[PDB]
Parts: sequence; C-alpha cells; structure tokens
Amino acid sequence: MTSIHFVVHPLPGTEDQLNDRLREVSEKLNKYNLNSHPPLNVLEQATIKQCVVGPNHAAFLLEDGRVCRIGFSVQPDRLSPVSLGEDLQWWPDKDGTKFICIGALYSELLAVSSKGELYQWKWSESEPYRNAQNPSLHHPRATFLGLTNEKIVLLSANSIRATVATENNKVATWVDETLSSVASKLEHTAQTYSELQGERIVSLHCCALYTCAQLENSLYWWGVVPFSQRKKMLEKARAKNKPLYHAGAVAFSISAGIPKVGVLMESVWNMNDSCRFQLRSPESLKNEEQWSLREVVFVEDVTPKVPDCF
Repeated sequence: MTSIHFVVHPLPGTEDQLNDRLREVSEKLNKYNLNSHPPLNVLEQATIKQCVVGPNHAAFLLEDGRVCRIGFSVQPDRLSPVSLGEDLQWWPDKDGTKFICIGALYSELLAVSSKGELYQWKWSESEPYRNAQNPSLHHPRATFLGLTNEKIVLLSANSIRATVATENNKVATWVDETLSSVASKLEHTAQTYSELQGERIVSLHCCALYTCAQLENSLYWWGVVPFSQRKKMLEKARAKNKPLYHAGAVAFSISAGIPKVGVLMESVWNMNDSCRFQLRSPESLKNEEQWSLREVVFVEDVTPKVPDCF
C-alpha cells in the first residue's frame, strides 16, 4: 500500500529549491492530508518495482509483470501542479508477458519480458509494436542490435540513449528514433568486451552522453568523453602546432529539453564562443537557433591524427 504524489522543480536552480519542494509535498502529506486522485487509486494499492517519466507521459511497473502509462502536463499559471490524464492506458497483455524492467525514451518506452524481449511502443501511438511479417519480433531495431536471441537482464535508458546488458555479459547501446543520422557512431551491437572481466553486471546506468556499468567491485564508463576533456584535447591539438571545425557539420543537442539535430553555418575559432546553428527538421530527412557550444556534440568526427571525442 502506498500513495502517489507529484512535484515540479524548475531545472536551473540549487538543491535548496529541491529541498523546498520536498518540504512542500511533506507538508501537504501532513498538515492538510488531501484525498488521493481517483485516476491513480488502483495504482496505489499495487506494489511498484520501477517508475519512469517520459517527455509527456509516465510509465509505472508492477511486481506482477504489468506496465501502465498515464498522461501528465505542467501548467505555468499554477506553478498537485501537474494535471494528469483523464484515463490511464494499460499494456495489452497476451500470453502473460510478465515484464521485469522498464525504461523511458523521448519517442517511445522500453520493456523487458520474463524471457527477455525489448517490447516497446511510441508515446504518440497507442499499441505495442506488432511486425506483420514476424509476429514474434518487436522493437524493429532488435535485429539490428542483435538482441533477438539473448536473455536481457539489465536495461538502462535516458531521453535519447538506451543500453541493455544480457545474461551473456554483452552490452548493446543505441540512440532514439529521432537521432538516426548520427547512429553510425553512438551504436554498438550485441558484443562482449574484454574490459568487463565476466562478473555478473550488478547495475547499468546512463545519461544523455555516456553510460556507466557497476560490477561487483568496479565501475566502468564508456561513451562521449566529457566536454572539459574535449576542450582540453582541442586546445592541445591545434595550438601545439606552433579552423577548429569546418562549416556545414551536423550534430545533435539536448538543449531546452528537446533533442534536436542541426548543422553549423560558420567555422568555430574559439571553443568557448557560442556559435549559431541551422535547424534540421526531422521531416526534412524523409529555423535558426544559436545553440550553446558546450551542449553540441560535433559527431562528424572531423601531422598527428585529430583527437577523438569518443
């Protein structure tokens, strides 16, 4: 038995604001003791293993192998401040899937079954993926990842990135559907690494850039190198020879809470300088924004060799 509460904390701020919001939710729980929301009343009685929050919805996991989704939106005039959806949509259960782990992505969700299958479906639509040609295959990227014949034991997710570790100690990483033009660099299929000594992968966590795995007595991180290290390498490559980036190079950013892919108009000379970018709309693959220099990735991978940002 439990009760569900919501709170909103504006991102640029200090820990004091977070503590103040937690204080407010505690006071609401104690001083006033407001009634529970009927839409989540059923979910209150059920135990919870994990919960994830998407860009616009939230997904709850059950100990009985059940996953549910609900809609939320935060209004600025009232800034519970979160207005929830009128109705909650469950997971269509066939043959008792009995999921284990869940994760949230910008364009979809991710689930792991008891046998292990990356069940997923987008936030826009309302049905789990159903391949007509292969009714036993879900997550059309599953074959490309190479996880269609393995037992998934750990899953981790962020807005754009996802990673899965199987029982065979193989870590497979990829990005979201929106970020596809850069997938040639950030994606590794199912593969065992000699860095992992073969012990049971205790935990896997990831962020918008890289991913860290916790073993029994070690932490191993991989992905994009930190921006401070990127700047250090850039200043230790061009300057030591005594046009950092050519124009028209594509990249992606997670600025303002939305991952967007765009090109750069002019070459960058000073790394700390903020450069304008030309937005590349997702529909254009099938307007002008001055992106922050630090959040840009420069995925184009553009005398000794150029330092690698990966």
